[PDB]
Amino acid sequence: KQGSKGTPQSLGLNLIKIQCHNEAVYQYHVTFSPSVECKSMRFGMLKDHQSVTGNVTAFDGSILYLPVKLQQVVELKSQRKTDDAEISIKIQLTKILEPCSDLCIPFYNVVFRRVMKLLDMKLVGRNFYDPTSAMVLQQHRLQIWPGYAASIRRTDGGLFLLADVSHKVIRNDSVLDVMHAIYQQNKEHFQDECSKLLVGSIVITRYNNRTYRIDDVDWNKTPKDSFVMSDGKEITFLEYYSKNYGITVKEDDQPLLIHRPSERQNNHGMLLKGEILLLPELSFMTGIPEKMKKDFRAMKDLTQQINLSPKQHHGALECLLQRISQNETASNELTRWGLSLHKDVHKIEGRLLPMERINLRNTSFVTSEDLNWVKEVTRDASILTIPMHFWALFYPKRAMDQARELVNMLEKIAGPIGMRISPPAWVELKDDRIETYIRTIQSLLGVEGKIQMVVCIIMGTRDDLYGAIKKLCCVQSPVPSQVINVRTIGQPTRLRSVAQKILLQMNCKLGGELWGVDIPLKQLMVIGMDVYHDPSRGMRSVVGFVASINLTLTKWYSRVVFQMPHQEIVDSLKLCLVGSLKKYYEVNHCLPEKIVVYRDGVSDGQLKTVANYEIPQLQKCFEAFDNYHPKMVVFVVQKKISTNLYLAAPDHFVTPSPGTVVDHTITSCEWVDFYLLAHHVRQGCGIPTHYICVLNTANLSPDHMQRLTFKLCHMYWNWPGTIRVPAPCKYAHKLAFLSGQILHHEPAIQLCGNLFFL
RNA sequence: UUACCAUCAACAUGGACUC
RNA sequence: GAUGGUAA
Ligand SMILES: [Mg+2]
Ligand SMILES: [Mg+2]
Repeated sequence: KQGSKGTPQSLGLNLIKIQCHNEAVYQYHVTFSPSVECKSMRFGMLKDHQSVTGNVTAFDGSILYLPVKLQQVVELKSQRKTDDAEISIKIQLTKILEPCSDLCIPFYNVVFRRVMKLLDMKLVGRNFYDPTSAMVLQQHRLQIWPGYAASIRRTDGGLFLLADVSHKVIRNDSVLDVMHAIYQQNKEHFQDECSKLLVGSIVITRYNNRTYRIDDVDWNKTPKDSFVMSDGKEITFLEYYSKNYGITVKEDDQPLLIHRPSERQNNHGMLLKGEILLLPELSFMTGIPEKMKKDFRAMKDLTQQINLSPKQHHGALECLLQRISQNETASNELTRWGLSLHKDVHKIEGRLLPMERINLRNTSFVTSEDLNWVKEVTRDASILTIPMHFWALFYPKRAMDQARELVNMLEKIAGPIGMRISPPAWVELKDDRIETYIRTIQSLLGVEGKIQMVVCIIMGTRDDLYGAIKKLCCVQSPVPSQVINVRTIGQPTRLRSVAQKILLQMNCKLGGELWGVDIPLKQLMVIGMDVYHDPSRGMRSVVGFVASINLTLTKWYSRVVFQMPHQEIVDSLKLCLVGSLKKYYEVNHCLPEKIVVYRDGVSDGQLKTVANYEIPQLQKCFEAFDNYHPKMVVFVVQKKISTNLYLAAPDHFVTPSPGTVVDHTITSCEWVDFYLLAHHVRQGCGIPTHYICVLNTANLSPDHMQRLTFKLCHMYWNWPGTIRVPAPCKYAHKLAFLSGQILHHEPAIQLCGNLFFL
């Protein structure tokens, strides 16, 4: 998986190397003579006989881990506390793991959680926060405190502790006080305000530091009401709180906040009843206040808090390590199992891939250090330009003059790019209702029949009109369309740049080709998949598919597939692949020898399925092409990763440069894979992208796959410069977003020959 | 909707005795 | 989906 083709570079990570002292992780199968109910009794039974095992036992009910080898067979006797039964317990050795074996990993995490809790850091969700850090803002009685997202991973270099910084925001005023203020300002209605602010928001109880999301609020129950506890007694809420925590609810006329189930609860709602009725007096809302959210000045300071340069990130990690080292009990807790952290974050060596060359018609230039070429694209002719001679400009009356300059500005910049433009057909609208827009566009589209593009200027910021326009111009009446918001063309001194960007976007939509990059693999075909998940819900997830259909990767064939269940995804993707190969044969008169797939939108949990089931199913489709066996290469791209790279400058840890590749000591232990940071980072730490090769029948050397990925990162035409993921994946993401969000339908097959989805 | 990037929030994968 | 940053 490791290759070298570029200058070495010294990086550091947010990984602290863990060191194991013994090789003694012995697994034992523990069996009890009678069927023993409840794991607590079993754990106590094992506890009383600790003289045999010791006191470093990690026990979960069936498998017992020890750092010391017992006898081959161990038999012990004990007595039950309830039935006074004679329990003969057996301990038998199962296997001798190495200290880092991917199976003794999920209790090192338990030990670490115990350590962090021993540092007096509260557990909220899955993070460790420090209430003894009260940097207040006192604008809405707010409090921010910092914590860490920490875990113990293992990679092909060994064991590591992955640590990241985070911050939690909590109000000082209780829920009761804020609803009292709400009702204080108004009096007629306290439904809308209190219900909207509370329902859907997440609160925290400080007597146990536990978070609950509040499904509803009822003005119908009081502490005098009661609930059945442990099926033993119907006790009042006041008495239950007093007994468990000894706190008094002062004023009893309040609502109760209902969090009815936690619906999932692992497999399902075995504890279906749920029905949590939290008090409002002892709850505190969590989040950034919306009134604060709208206010810019308040948001500025909090943004300064959240955003950290790599130096501050490294300093926070150093502080955590020093805190762990100082507390002797935490160190003893870690070293009971033989583990011992290092004194600084692990320092690694990556390399910087060579810079690519970008080609335009009659010219070529080597990409600069910062990987951005915005000026050259707008200053020289593109590979292929489509002249517009018949296009319409729809504009409302109030924007009339504001439209004119745009057209004028589009007549001064089309020269350098080599694109030829004629004056449009101006269309002034009687009114701004969406019905008028759709009628006028439909009328010209139906009558003229020669329009090559429709440019619509929207006056007010409303999305329904945009959706209607796109539904008309991409589903019902296929013709490429551009939508311009009047604010963007409202100010001079930015009209030239936006005009150039818009013109390049229209040229791409018409079937143009801006720039290209050298490709060393002959007869290559490149594919990109991506998925879209509805934030609203409705649970229809759309998968977009984009495949190159020429030898320079300047033409694309685009398809989209709609399906909620997983039955039809694979065969619809097979249909898409067959259509793509047929189009490739038609254009080139030969089928591709090598096919590279860049799959995205796959979480870790399904990474095992996609490798084992879906890819052979797709490969089965080549059997309808008369003995045609290509050489496939399939990747899996993960954007959301929690690993940070800091380039080690002579003095402090700085942001790493673009084009950094890492394949050492941090990658997955079973796949071939590598981390690649390609885009130019300006705000924060450099988060790379993880590429996992789940199939390689072409026997491509690692250098070649990395080079091909970096080259494909240069071919996204909506942004001059390198992007995070390969261009086909971003194209698929945009296509899926447009089809699932705006159109609620699949675009007409007439438009799938160009990049209409820009 | 001229774009990209960032925190947040949805989302999806799941993951994990007390009112 | 909000707020902020950046751009011939
Ligand atoms: Mg993507
Ligand atoms: Mg667009």
